Amino acid sequence: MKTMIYPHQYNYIRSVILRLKNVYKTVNDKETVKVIQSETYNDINEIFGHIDDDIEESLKVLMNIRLSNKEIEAILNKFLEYVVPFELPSPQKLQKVFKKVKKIKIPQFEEYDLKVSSFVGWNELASNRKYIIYYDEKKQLKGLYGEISNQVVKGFCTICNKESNVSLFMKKSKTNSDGQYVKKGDYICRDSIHCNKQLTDINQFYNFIDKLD
Ligand SMILES: [Zn+2]
Repeated sequence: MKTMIYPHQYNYIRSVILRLKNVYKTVNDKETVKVIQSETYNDINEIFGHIDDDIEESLKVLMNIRLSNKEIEAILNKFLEYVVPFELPSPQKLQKVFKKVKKIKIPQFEEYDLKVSSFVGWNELASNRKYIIYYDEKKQLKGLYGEISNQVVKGFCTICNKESNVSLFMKKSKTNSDGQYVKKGDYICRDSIHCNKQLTDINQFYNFIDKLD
């Protein structure tokens, strides 16, 4: 209840964990495995507020110099019950965010999804447009939408910064004096839940938004 970790922090923890199951496959040096293991141990607990009771039990599982593929799915599954999910709003106070769009509606969203999501984005292919909602540095509904091209292509996403299936996302800004508005944007993961899954640091995303305004 007060050991509350964030979705982006969870993905970080996942990414460093899956890094360790790879040093049991790629790296030969005995001395390197030592510091790597130690390096990630300090990271995990530092991300928490305080290390609880079932945090000892959990860090234990990783100790072994050889982990397994069924070993990771909890730890990880066990880790998931520590995350604050994304706060999905009601269409009324969502209509206030996109005050101009005609009573727009939200899609699926399993629990697992809101547990990994720093922002939430869905595509409205009818109007070739990606809607994005997020909270910002003081828990509040901030929302945008832009023109998402209908081309998908391999390439790095300028939000999660990982090679993905990207489509150019273009928001309509405003230039010098009124009535003059040029389009700004870049390539981002077409599917935003995937983007989120690999969104390791929430600022990456903030930086992208501050690129658009
Ligand atoms: Zn991405």
